[PDB]
Amino acid sequence: NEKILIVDDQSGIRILLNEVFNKEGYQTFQAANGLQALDIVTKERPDLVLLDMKIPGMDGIEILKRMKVIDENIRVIIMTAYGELDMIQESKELGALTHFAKPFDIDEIRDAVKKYLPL
Ligand SMILES: [Mn+2]
Repeated sequence: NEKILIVDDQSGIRILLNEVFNKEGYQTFQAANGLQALDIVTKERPDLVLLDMKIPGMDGIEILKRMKVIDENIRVIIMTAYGELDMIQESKELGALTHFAKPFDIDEIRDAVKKYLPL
């Protein structure tokens, strides 16, 4: 039973992604901000997190940090705006697997997670 947590403030996109990986066979979870995200990491200890780095009021790099502390075994793929070098460098230093810019290529994300989190 492999777990993926999808963190994104936009319901449309979040639900979209959740279904993509649910159809793939993964056990999925959803969060709209960092606090819920942190909550689920704690109670569910998901294997992989798709982290939207642009959520109002949320410091992306910080939630990454916290997630790593709560569970240093969790791997993360960050989702950015079509940009940011410092953010990427910081997430790389923290162990982030890779990053994808929005709007994203569904097939690309899909292939990426099956590669980093085979079923
Ligand atoms: Mn967002």
